[PDB]
Amino acid sequence: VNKERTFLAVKPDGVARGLVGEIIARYEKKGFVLVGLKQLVPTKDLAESHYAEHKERPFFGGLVSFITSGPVVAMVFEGKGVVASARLMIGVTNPLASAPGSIRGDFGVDVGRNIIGGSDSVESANREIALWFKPEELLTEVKPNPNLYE
Amino acid sequence: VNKERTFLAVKPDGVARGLVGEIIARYEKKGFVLVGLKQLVPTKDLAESHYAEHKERPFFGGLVSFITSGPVVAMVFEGKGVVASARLMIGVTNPLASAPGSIRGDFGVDVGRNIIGGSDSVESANREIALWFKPEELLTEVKPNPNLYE
Amino acid sequence: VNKERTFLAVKPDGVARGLVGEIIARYEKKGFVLVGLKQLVPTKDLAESHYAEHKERPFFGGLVSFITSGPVVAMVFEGKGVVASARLMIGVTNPLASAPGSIRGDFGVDVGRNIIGGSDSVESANREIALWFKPEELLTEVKPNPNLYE
Amino acid sequence: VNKERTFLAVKPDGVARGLVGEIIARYEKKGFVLVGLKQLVPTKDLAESHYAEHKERPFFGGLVSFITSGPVVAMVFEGKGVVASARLMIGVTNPLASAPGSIRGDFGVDVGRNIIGGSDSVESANREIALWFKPEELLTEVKPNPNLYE
Amino acid sequence: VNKERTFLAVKPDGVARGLVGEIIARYEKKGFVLVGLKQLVPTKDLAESHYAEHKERPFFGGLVSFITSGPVVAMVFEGKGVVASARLMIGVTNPLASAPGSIRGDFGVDVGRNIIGGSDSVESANREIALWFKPEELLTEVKPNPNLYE
Amino acid sequence: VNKERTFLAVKPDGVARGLVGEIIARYEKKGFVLVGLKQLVPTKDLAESHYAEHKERPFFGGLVSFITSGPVVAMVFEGKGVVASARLMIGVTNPLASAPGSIRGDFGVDVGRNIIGGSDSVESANREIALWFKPEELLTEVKPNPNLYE
Ligand SMILES: Nc1ncnc2c1ncn2[C@@H]1O[C@H](COP(=O)(O)OP(=O)(O)O)[C@@H](O)[C@H]1O
Ligand SMILES: Nc1ncnc2c1ncn2[C@@H]1O[C@H](COP(=O)(O)OP(=O)(O)O)[C@@H](O)[C@H]1O
Ligand SMILES: Nc1ncnc2c1ncn2[C@@H]1O[C@H](COP(=O)(O)OP(=O)(O)O)[C@@H](O)[C@H]1O
Ligand SMILES: Nc1ncnc2c1ncn2[C@@H]1O[C@H](COP(=O)(O)OP(=O)(O)O)[C@@H](O)[C@H]1O
Ligand SMILES: Nc1ncnc2c1ncn2[C@@H]1O[C@H](COP(=O)(O)OP(=O)(O)O)[C@@H](O)[C@H]1O
Ligand SMILES: Nc1ncnc2c1ncn2[C@@H]1O[C@H](COP(=O)(O)OP(=O)(O)O)[C@@H](O)[C@H]1O
Ligand SMILES: [Mg+2]
Ligand SMILES: [Mg+2]
Ligand SMILES: [Mg+2]
Ligand SMILES: [Mg+2]
Ligand SMILES: [Mg+2]
Ligand SMILES: [Mg+2]
Repeated sequence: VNKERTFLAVKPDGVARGLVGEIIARYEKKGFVLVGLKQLVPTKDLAESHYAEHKERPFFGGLVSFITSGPVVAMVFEGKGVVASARLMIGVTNPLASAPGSIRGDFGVDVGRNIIGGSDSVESANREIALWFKPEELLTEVKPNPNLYE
Repeated sequence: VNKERTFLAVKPDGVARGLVGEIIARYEKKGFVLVGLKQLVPTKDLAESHYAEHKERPFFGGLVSFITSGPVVAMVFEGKGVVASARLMIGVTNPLASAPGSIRGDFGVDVGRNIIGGSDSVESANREIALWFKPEELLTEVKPNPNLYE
Repeated sequence: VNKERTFLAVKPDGVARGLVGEIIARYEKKGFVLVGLKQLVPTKDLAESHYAEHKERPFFGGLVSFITSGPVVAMVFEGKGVVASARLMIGVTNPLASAPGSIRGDFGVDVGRNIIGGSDSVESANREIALWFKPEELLTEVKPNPNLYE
Repeated sequence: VNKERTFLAVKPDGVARGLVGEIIARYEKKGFVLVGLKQLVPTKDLAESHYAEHKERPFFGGLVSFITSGPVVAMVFEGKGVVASARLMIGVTNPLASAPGSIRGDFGVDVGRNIIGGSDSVESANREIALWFKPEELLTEVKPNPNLYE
Repeated sequence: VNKERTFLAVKPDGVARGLVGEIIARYEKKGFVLVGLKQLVPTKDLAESHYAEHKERPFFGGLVSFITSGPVVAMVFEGKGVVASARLMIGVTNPLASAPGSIRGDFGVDVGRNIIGGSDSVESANREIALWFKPEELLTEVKPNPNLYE
Repeated sequence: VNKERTFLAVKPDGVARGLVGEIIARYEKKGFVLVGLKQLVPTKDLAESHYAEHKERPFFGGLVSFITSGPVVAMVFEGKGVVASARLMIGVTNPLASAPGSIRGDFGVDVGRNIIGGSDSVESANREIALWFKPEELLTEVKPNPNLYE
């Protein structure tokens, strides 16, 4: 359905490099609707929860400390296949390997400084959206441009 | 040669979503010469003729209603490899699968609302071009930036 | 109601400089709806009546000849104060004196090559509109983004 | 000082027209730092408080009901003379009168649908920032690009 | 005539803030022909010579340190009314007072960090051009888009 | 460390088509720092050694003559994987086969007029860099946005 949501986050580097506007603008242009938005400096528990799957990985520590090293603008976009689409718009883990046209392909160079993060699955999305947003911070009844869906 | 032409059309949704100029500019920048251009509200006939290959397809009815539910800015661009290039610049049938950087990859989400249509071959182009444009509506004197061709 | 319409034309230089999509995009972004659009090579007769008010001025001859030199994409945008707004967005007759942000202020240098033309009054909008477009080439059913008007 | 803040808000129309990204991007580009950000549907009391100065004005009722008619993304930018600068970037109350280059000059047409709102004074800014944001939702220790200030 | 030249310089902050291409593109679009271009870290002399008119001014010392604290991409654009046009496109000394659409109006906040510098007169231009460029670093064969001049 | 450098050149067609700022902006946006930059009219000798590897190929003659036809803005960008990344951002030798989002995929059509040139390896980067730039024309002190690298 056209009510599928995803969690996206302009990481501390993207925020610091002033990419928030550019990133939100790209998602709005593709037609996805913003249903949650806020700037915050992630807490250590939020970062370790958000990235729980890499808790065993070696970069985990440097990932968590970085994600909490500055303000992040967490957001949730809604729309048909948004989880997979948003990812496509993001690129690949390594911005060098990311194709021009994609967010990381256009703005990134380092894997640890890859501007933005997004859910990799609908299941990861629903969980992460609940980690970073309270139900009341999320739009309930949505209305995208009627020229977006059949 | 560089006299090749393709037919392109900003669908009612692309027009309504304010993407007409966005689309024309992308072809102008690539170096294709706009040889014909007009805004029309397609008739059922033109649309059914245009999409005659999908006439037995389940989506035909909804498409023919869509394409004729409002304005369409039909255009013809000329240049070397234009038909295949234009398509590459458009993306894929499903906008969601279309890569960032391509028109549908940047602006679409629904297959029925895929912003733009273009010829899939020189044979298709020649028939669609003659389908939407009268000879007098297409330039004879075409000359692109001299820095475009060797 | 705000169904006011203005006539605009990307002159041969603007068309040749590949700024058609750019100009159209600026008016689409503003909120104006395209109710007419076409590319033609203006006839000395249309050019002459178009600029009938300058028929006595010394630049007339070179002007009529310029506008008729090549393709022009004529268009009519409808909207609340579109005549005066479109002009503001154009700049001044002298591209150099046109402020940055305006079409001529961003893309022009010479007065004879000022990229775009537009009606200076509703009186002239209606006159020039009726000059370049047949009623059947213009939209009856005009519907802009509902977030544009109160 | 370079720690001056202002309250800005992409109104329901700007949000609905997908201008959030574009607006935030303009402020980030001028060099102002984001110190507060969130999407919410203003409450009636928030709107009437925010616009308390027009409570006696005739448009007040339609202004309040509109501002609360949809989600708004309230934000606070910090920087040297940001209150006056942000306004300059906004334009004038009437988007038609707003110069090209400014937010309303580029995107608006109606006074009731003027895309964005911002503080008109440092004193109005500090109050409004407190109406829409809790101290904990605002960045305390700020760090803009060091190439921004002397 | 259209052989006039002005000297422009993306200051260390503009360079560091990643605005070099942004600036060059704006002059290319306006129709000015880049006649010389290089990236250099200005010497105290070049800078003190360059800003000799402010040598007794309180801000001279801090300016001469700034302008020489990193790379500067000095350039010379040629074209009709270029010196006055370039300045118009730049804005005013104080970026905060510079209107949206102009370079400083869009990207600056501090007077000491005003992104770009340009000649204020043909006499100033001719001296600054000869100050930063050797004759062999400037084109002799200049030819702009033929759609630029009558 | 990520001080890898590549040589890039907006060819005579790219320069003539006014795409210098656009190209530079795309690399500045990515995070690469310009450690060298100049506009010159390549000499047959430099052009010939530059393309020494194609000295036997049949297109050589017209190539050497083209690159030397007019101004070229040579540049060297430094950064993590800049050689391979810059290439990815360029597209493929054939502009038409170059994907949208890439420089050639967005602006080119002919193989002889492919807007931009760039090193295909660190070996060639270092060779071509030493070919077009004197050590004193290149930066020693390179400092990119600290949010770029870990
Ligand atoms: N070895 C690495 N070095 C540093 N950080 C890494 C590495 N691999 C993963 N990361 C970071 O952790 C984030 C989470 O990892 P992962 O979920 O695999 O990436 P993503 O979902 O963004 O593609 C990555 O986006 C990247 O910033
Ligand atoms: N399964 C479908 N459901 C809905 N509309 C579709 C479907 N497949 C194609 N379309 C519509 O019909 C138009 C014509 O179909 P087709 O020629 O297959 O697409 P294209 O050539 O644009 O990739 C489409 O681009 C789209 O608007
Ligand atoms: N003295 C001039 N020299 C050449 N062309 C001129 C001159 N003044 C006006 N023009 C041209 O004639 C067009 C029509 O005249 P006018 O209505 O005064 O211009 P506009 O309405 O576009 O400002 C101008 O936009 C410009 O191309
Ligand atoms: N008469 C009007 N009609 C409708 N709404 C109005 C009118 N004048 C003011 N407004 C709205 O109320 C907002 C608040 O008014 P005001 O504070 O004067 O404007 P601003 O501060 O945005 O310039 C205006 O931006 C505009 O949206
Ligand atoms: N009061 C000031 N304080 C700091 N720097 C200033 C001051 N006024 C001018 N500048 C700096 O010195 C440069 C040269 O001054 P000036 O020629 O007056 O400016 P411009 O011609 O760029 O408007 C400035 O643009 C700016 O970097
Ligand atoms: N067969 C061809 N015809 C004309 N020019 C060619 C051809 N193949 C390569 N070129 C030109 O020579 C340049 C140098 O050759 P090559 O190194 O293969 O290209 P690149 O590295 O840019 O992909 C090309 O970018 C293109 O302008
Ligand atoms: Mg992940
Ligand atoms: Mg088809
Ligand atoms: Mg007139
Ligand atoms: Mg107010
Ligand atoms: Mg000065
Ligand atoms: Mg090569």
